[PDB]
Amino acid sequence: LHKEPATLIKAIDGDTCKLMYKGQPMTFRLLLVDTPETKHPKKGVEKYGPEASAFTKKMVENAKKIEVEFDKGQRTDKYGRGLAYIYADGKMVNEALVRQGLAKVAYVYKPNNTHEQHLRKSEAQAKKEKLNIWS
Ligand SMILES: Cc1cn([C@H]2C[C@H](OP(=O)(O)O)[C@@H](COP(=O)(O)O)O2)c(=O)[nH]c1=O
Ligand SMILES: [Ca+2]
Repeated sequence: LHKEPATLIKAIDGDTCKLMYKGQPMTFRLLLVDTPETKHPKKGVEKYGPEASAFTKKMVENAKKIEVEFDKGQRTDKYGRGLAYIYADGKMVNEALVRQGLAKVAYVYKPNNTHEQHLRKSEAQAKKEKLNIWS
């Protein structure tokens, strides 16, 4: 996979944000993870939702460098959102959330699963430490 620079425009929630990519603003959704809902009335404001939003926000707003890394399959979902692994100063936001118990590994659609094993390994650690979502 190849990392590419992006510029933070606006953090939305734990797993969705707006970035300036290749000159154009675009919304991104983190690959292989799911942070709790804070919008959509059908899901409601789920537990740890606000926590996940704050974690992501802090991490991306304080970063000197943000990079996007598309996987090997489709790069956007049905809603026109870019699907990527996002790095804040070299640290993957996707993994950071999972390791903290702020997100679950989900939506594993191949072949967009290059980092699946890595994220699962972190999820198991968060689980055995009964962190947040796993408490
Ligand atoms: C992470 C991811 C989400 N999605 C879809 C699945 C869900 O569709 P539905 O809206 O049909 O449930 C939605 C989950 O994202 P949200 O967690 O932002 O809702 O976006 C993909 O299609 N591919 C992906 O890789
Ligand atoms: Ca979500």
